[PDB]
Order: sequence, then structure tokens, then C-alpha cells
Amino acid sequence: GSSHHHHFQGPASNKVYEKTGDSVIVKVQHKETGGPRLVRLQVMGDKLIHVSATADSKFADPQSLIVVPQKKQTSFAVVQNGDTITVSTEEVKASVLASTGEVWFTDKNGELILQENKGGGKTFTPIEVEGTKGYTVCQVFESPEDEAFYGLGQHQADEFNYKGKNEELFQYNTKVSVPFVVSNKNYGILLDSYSFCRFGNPNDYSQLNRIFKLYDKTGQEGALTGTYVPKKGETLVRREDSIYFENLKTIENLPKKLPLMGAKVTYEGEIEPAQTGEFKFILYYAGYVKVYLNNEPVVPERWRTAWNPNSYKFAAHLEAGKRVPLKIEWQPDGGQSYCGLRALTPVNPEEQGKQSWWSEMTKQLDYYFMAGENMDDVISGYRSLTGKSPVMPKWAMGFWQSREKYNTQEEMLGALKGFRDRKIPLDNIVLDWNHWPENAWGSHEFDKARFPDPKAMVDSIHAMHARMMISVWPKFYVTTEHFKEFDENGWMYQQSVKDSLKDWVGPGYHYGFYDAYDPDARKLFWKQMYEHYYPLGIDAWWMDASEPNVRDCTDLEYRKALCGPTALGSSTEFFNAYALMNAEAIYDGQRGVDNNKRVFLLTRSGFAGLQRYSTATWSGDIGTRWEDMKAQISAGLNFAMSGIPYWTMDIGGFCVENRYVAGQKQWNATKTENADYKEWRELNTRWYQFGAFVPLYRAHGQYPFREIWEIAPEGHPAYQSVVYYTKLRYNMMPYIYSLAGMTWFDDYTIMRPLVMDFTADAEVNDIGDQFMFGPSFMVSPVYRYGDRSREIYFPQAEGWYDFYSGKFQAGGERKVIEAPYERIPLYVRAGAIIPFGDDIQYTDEKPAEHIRLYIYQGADGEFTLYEDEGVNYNYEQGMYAMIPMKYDEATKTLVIGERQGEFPGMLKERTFTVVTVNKEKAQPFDLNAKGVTVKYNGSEQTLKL
Ligand code: NI
Repeated sequence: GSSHHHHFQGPASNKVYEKTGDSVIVKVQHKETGGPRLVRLQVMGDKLIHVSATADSKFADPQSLIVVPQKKQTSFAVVQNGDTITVSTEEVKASVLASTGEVWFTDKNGELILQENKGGGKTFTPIEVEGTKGYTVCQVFESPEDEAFYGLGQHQADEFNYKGKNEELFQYNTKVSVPFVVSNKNYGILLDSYSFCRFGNPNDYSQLNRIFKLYDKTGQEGALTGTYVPKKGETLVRREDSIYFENLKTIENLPKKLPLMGAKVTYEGEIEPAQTGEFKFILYYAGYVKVYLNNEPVVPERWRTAWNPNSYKFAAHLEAGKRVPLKIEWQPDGGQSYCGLRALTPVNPEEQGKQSWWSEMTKQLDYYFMAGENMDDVISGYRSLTGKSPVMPKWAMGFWQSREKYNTQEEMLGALKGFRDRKIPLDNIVLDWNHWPENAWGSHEFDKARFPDPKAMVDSIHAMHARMMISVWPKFYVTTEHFKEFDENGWMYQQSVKDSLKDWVGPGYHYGFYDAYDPDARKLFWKQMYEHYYPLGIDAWWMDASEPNVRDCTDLEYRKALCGPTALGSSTEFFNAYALMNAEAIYDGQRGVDNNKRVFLLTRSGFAGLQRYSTATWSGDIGTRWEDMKAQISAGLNFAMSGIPYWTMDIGGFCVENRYVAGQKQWNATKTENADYKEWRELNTRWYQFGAFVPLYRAHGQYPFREIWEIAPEGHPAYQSVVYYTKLRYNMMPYIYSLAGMTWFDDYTIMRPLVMDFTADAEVNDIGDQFMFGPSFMVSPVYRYGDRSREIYFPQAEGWYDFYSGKFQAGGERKVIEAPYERIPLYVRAGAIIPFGDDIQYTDEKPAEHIRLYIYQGADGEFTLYEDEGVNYNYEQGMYAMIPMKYDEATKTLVIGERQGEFPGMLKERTFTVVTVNKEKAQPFDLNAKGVTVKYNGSEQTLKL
């Protein structure tokens, strides 16, 4: 007979399933090769289900690094009905088939939310690394044609809406992976894996010679042609097997006696596929690069510096057996540089549209399903499971000025005094790397020739009502006492030491990175910061290189060798979570010393759960490029949808084109602006406009200097515009800090793609170049040089108002909108209630005694004004105040609600001026606008407008 035919309180091994206190474990009845043997549904909350699966006959159940203990027990029922076993909470029903182990999720009325690949979507393949064992796992779900996906972290290919798309999940300077996706069907999936993972296609890309017949410039099969024109000397022409010069090993395949700086290289020929469909390409690049395929400019010019390269993707339909031309034009722009092109063969759209996860190494499959009423409610599930985001200190919501690098104490203090003397508001100033004696990275001591009195410096920063952040890497020179403390305990990764790697500083120094996965190493790492930096009064920690970035431009295999073994297992298994571990070290470290003082970290990598450690990510060493500016909009919106609500970027870009440096040097010498310097000023103007509406507003990068008065002088349009937006950030502070309060109290998200608030309007699904800043402002950056307008789509809504003029704009249409040099297009949603305060030089310079409450009429609205002490965790004990406000359009009524809570230093009495904007009343933004004066003492008042 068949395989099935042959094989209340009895042992569970006799039963198809076993119910425990919070879960059901089902034994797969029709076992397949590579398939699951056990599938568990564990109830974590009313809307929260933990799915586990394994090929073994028991679960390994390792402790999660990302999921925290939950607050309450959750009631649920289980029903077995033939092959179907269903776990039901008040809000969701999760079902599994005993036959296959396939899972699906419905709402309380049985409406489908998410279904596993029909017949099962889980595959297990054994893997062994360094005597440890686990599985490579695939999990695939069905996905309808109208499903849209957001999240995965922060990637640099300008992709937006991951439906039908691919992404590799590893960590590298500018690329932050978070294994969490949110759907427009109002659920999220969190994959609990720490290894290299993939969303979409589970395979690596292929070199061009593996998937195409190649013909060179003369038509000879078997290669492309490479033509190398050096800056000086004879041109070299050779055949190329493959275009793959992507890491330190493979750049040795470029021509041996041909200097790349100032060279112009052309790769060309024809490619011929053996199957028909959409081929998906990936370009890896540094220097200047363009790509043409079939005579189309598929990659218009991009640039990176020779040493932080990037990836960019494109796709094209190709016909089997037809030759099409391919040309890559490349200016390496350095002695070392990178260029590679790879591709994936076509995947049937029925399969490519599915939601597919691949994970290189875990002990079992673990994922979390979270349902919601809307996308904010999905994010709330993520915050329940991986921890709430604390309210950032209020000062973190102001302007941050940084540099790579302030070289001396005088330089740093001079920059800060420069803001105060010009009445350009600012809260935070940042000291970068190499403030230590050159040969002593990791000593945490200051070079006293350049910083003669570090404590006096921090005291002076504080006396000017500013806050200081300092750079701290996980990197230690081998000669330092601090290195030796880690090393003697086995807590330093050895590969970089064994291989005698030298860094880039001076003559080159030997170094290593500490193992953040070891809990005692974390304590020591914090203790060294506590003994050397904390007594100076430093307020914030810039935790750079937390990928960990042990060695730039190394291949996957060697990156794994460089960052393990770890305390928990191999680096193959524990590959992506370093920044989470490193952030725990500092957050739990500092609250251990002083539990009331707020913590701030800014870190270069990230992972699921990062937000629970009061830690933001910045988007890393990006270029001074319009295309990089555009990519940060989509990167930021995906990062926000990954559950982590504090994020920032280097306004202006980090690595600088040589022509911009030359422009600045010319300005310094002659006060004349060349064409490149004109572009520098416009790039920075537009990028500051954009940055004023991201969660943390921060300028940073390499030379030129980035203080606004260095970019352009007083009176120049660039200076005028940037100062306008820096001031506006502070007039918006009552609104902005209310959003910060909401991150903790309401599990809120600050920088929001349009799909969050306008999910019902599918025209927003692919829009990754506009966004909402809190509930009320729609921001549409200009990201092309010379443009004085741009196309904007206005979501379906009762209406929109131009912020600057108050002029009405209908919802549900796309049009060309004016965007002068000095202005970013900025609209306000009908129903907005927005509190604006007076000019201040820094957060809480003065109490917000007089607030203008702007009411943008035409729809109902709500807003809660949140205030607290700003600098400590007293809000956790109920020391804060909320003033809820509600506006009813039908009766034109505003209620300023009874104040809830109090705290030390709170205004008991204050003033509101209520200002209306409506379709018949185009009121420009104006602090002095005419309105209704309200003297408020905490008691409810009602206004009929
Ligand atoms: Ni020490």
C-alpha cells in the first residue's frame, strides 16, 4: 500500500499534533525529500504568530537575538477538522495542513491575508561550517498581482516596491539589511535568521559568459573586447572572458602595466541568450560608468569613489538566439577601481511574483507573521516583537553639523561659535575619527597637540547649549593596551592580525575588530569608553563600521573569514547582526551607569531590533551625486518600513568628486565660481532641502567643508535657502518632537512612504521620490541639476495646500509643479493640525509659550502636542504632558483638549493663535498670520471657526 497507509493523554508521538500552553506542533504526514518534518504555530499576541519548521524530529529552539519576551498571555482556540488544524485568536486565524505542513493566515472573518506556496513552500538543505550544523532554508508564499512590498532595510539601487524584485541581504558600507517586509495587504513577515539571506531569486547572479554567448568588437565568439586608453601612453586592446573586477582578488585580472587613474576603458561587443524573457542585470562600479544595451542608455552615468563602490540594477526582455549590442564606458578615477556586470536568467513571472525568502544557515526555520488594521499597526507588531523605540532626546531632533574631520579643538569650537554668531540654529556638533595620536587607534586618548584640553572643549560646547557626539569604531591597533585586553580573553577576530593587514593611515598599521557577539567583550568595549570618553561629558556615540567593516572591497568568503568565529557560532550563521550586538553594548552600558540619562547612538549598519537601543542608522559613505541623492529617498523609506524610525544621511554626500574639491580651492584663492562649484552649491542646496524633512537633520562629508557659510556666502541663494530650512526645522519643533513622542507611545514612524497613509490609492505604490514627514507634510525633493519644476502625484484626499502660499490643490492627480532653486515642493494634507513655535537657536532655548496652531480645513483631523523634560527617561514613569486636539470639518469646530499629565518645567499657562487655511482662504505660512487668540491653562476649550 501507500506510504500513508503503512505509516486524550497518550504520548504525543502517537498523535498528528500536540497542543501546549502557547503552541501547536504538527507532524507532517506526507514527508518529502528536503521538506519539513515538524511545523509549529506559536501564539505571541492577538495579531502575532511565530511559525517554526524543521527537517529534524525535534526543534533546536535557539534563543532569538531579535525577539524580546512579550507582555501578556494570549487566549486562543485550536480546532482540528480533518487535514486542517486552525489556531484562532480574537484577531487572526492561522491554519496548517497536516499532510504538507503548508500554512495560511486569515482575519477573524476568514478573509485571506497571506497563503504559503500551494502544496508547501519550505525546503531544507543541510549545511556544515567549522563543525557546526544547520540548514539552508527556502520559504515561499503566494502573492497576488496587486500586492506591494516595502522594507528589507536600506539598499542603494533605488528600488521601490519589491513586488517581483530581488535583493541580497548582507551588510556593507551604505547597505543595511533587515529581514523584515511589510505588505500593502496589511501584514509583515520577520525572518529570524542572522546569515546571508535573499528576497526573491534564491540564486547568485551569473558572470556573462555563463549565460550568454559573447562576441567581441570584431564579431569573434568567446569574449567581449576591452579597450584601455591610459592618461599617458599607448592604448591596449584585449579580449575579456567576463566583466568582473569587483574585489581585491579580481582587480588583479585587469591589465598589469596600465595605470587606471585618468584612463578611459570601453567594454564592448554583442551578447546572445539561449532563452527568451526578462534578464535581470547587476552593475558593480566605482569611478564614472555608463551602460548601453541594445543601443539604449540602460545605465546613465553614475559615480563612486574608487574605494566605496556601489551596485545598480536594470532589466531587459531579450529573445533567444538574437545578438544584441552591449557597451560599458568606464573612467576608473583611481589607481584602484571596480567594474562588473552579471545577470540572472529569466524567471517565469508566476514564480518571480511570489514572496520568496532564502537563508544560508540557521538551526531551523523561524518567522513571525504580524497582521494589522493598517501599515502603522503592522509596525506596532514589529515593535511588540523586537522592542519599542525610545523617544530620542529632544536635542537629536535639531540640526547636526559634522565634518570628516575637525582636526583640532579650535576648529570644532570655531564651527559651533560660527552658528551662534550668525543666528543659524543648531543643537549638535560631531567629532570624527583620528582625534587620537596617529599610532593609537582604539586607545581612546586625544592627540594633545591638536586637542590640548578635551574636557574644556566639551564644557565649551555645553556652555554654547550644544551637544557633542564622538566617533568610536570596533577597531583597535595591535599595539594598544585595549586591543591586548580583548586579545588575551579571546575576544578579537584573528584573521586580520594573522594576515598582517595594514590600514590606510600614515605608513599603515596592524589592527583587529572585537567580537560584539560575546557578552563579556561587549562589557569591556563599553567599559573602555566609560573610562576614557564618558568623564569628558560626551552626549552621543557615533558607532562607525559596525558591519563589521574589517577590510574594504573583499569577497564574501574572505569577509566571513574576517568576522568569525563568533561567540555564538560561525560567521556564516552569525553574519548580519553585529550592529545590533554593538548597540546593546552601549545602550545597556550607559543606562547601567546612569539609568535616567537618554542614550543616543548613530551607527553605520543595522538589523531587526536596532530601535530598542535608542540607535539610528545613517546611510554611510555615499557620493556627492544627484543619483545618490535620489537613491536616499527610496533607501530611507524602505528603512522606515523596516520598523526603525530614526535614520539619517550625509547631506551633500560623503565622498567628493575631484572637480568639486578643485572648485572650492579656486573659491578660497580667488572668490570666483567655476562651473563645477556652481553645481556644488546647487547640489548642497537641494540636499539640505530634502534633509530638513528626514528623521535626523545632519550635514557631513569629506572636504569641502560643509557649514553653510563655507558653501556660499550670506545673501547668495544657496545660503538663503539653507538658512530658511534650518530655521523652519526649529519653527516646526513642536510638531517634530510630537512625532518623536509618538515613536514610543504610538509605535509611530516619522519618514513615511505614501503607501502608509494612502494605501487605498494604488497609484502611490511605486512612488519612492515623494514622502510624508509625519501625518501632515508631503515632501517632493528636486534631484536633478538645473530643474526648476518637477512632476508630483497628489494622493486621493479631500485636498492639499501649498505650504508657502496656502493655495489649494486637488487630490488624485499628477502635474508639473514649480520648484525654484530656493524651494522644495511642500504640501499640507487637508485636516492637518500643525503647531509651530517661535524662532529659537537650539531645542528648548525658550519655552514654547506662543504656538501658532495651523488648521488646514476641508477634512477631519487630530493631533496631540507632546512635551516632556527632553533629556532624561522620566516619561517612562509618567512624567510628560499631552494636549490632544481634534478638528471636525462638518461643523468647523476645533477642540483643544484637557491636558493629560505634567512634568518638571512644564508650561502651566500658554498661548495659542489658531490660524485657518481653506479653499477660499490661501493663507501663506506666516508666524504673524491673523488668527484667534486662546489663553490656555490645561482646561479644554472649543472654537467654532
Ligand atoms: Ni583604558
